[PDB]
Amino acid sequence: PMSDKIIHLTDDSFDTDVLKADGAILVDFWAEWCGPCKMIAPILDEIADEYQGKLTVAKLNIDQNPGTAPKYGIRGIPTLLLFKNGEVAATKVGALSKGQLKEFLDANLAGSAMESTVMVLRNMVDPKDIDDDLEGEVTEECGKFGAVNRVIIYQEKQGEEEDAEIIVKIFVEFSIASETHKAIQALNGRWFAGRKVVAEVYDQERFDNSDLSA
Ligand SMILES: [Mg+2]
Ligand SMILES: [Mg+2]
Repeated sequence: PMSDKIIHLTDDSFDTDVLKADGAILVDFWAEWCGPCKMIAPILDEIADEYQGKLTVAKLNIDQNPGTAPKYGIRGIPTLLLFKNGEVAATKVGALSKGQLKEFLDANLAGSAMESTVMVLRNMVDPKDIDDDLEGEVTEECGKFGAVNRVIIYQEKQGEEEDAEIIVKIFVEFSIASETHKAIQALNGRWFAGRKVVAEVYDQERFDNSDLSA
């Protein structure tokens, strides 16, 4: 309609309006006396209209609602935080052009540029349980979903301390992304020997370059 599309936040409403909201929320920490906050105000109005159905813009006045911004380490204003499903997806400090704002939003609302052929299985086994048959077992089990190119049993130390925990990531590379997708949908969230497995895509370019750190 001819009405205000911005959500006007308070400290009391921040949790339900921002953290529990559906879809992406762009939060602007601002104040009435703030020059650059006024300068981006009409940009945010246009964004709220042009990104309707894809993004909600919200504003928290930090004079009238002083409790929330320090919990996010806000310093200068305006500061923009992009939230999705209760996570902070991106931050941007200070004023910016509409073109810069649209690139900041497009690059962070985008998602992935490609469905990967590589699946990673997390929380599946401990290092003590690894043996020489594990790679072959994963290969035969994941053959139910498609052609398996390669399986990597990767052990990763979780920190610099001597006693740091070691976790296992099992990488399964399929021949084409449609196979990877079937395996992920069928296995993600399933329980295996008392453990809830996470099965998800793993960045293909990283994997192709022997970067198994993600
Ligand atoms: Mg700040
Ligand atoms: Mg700052």
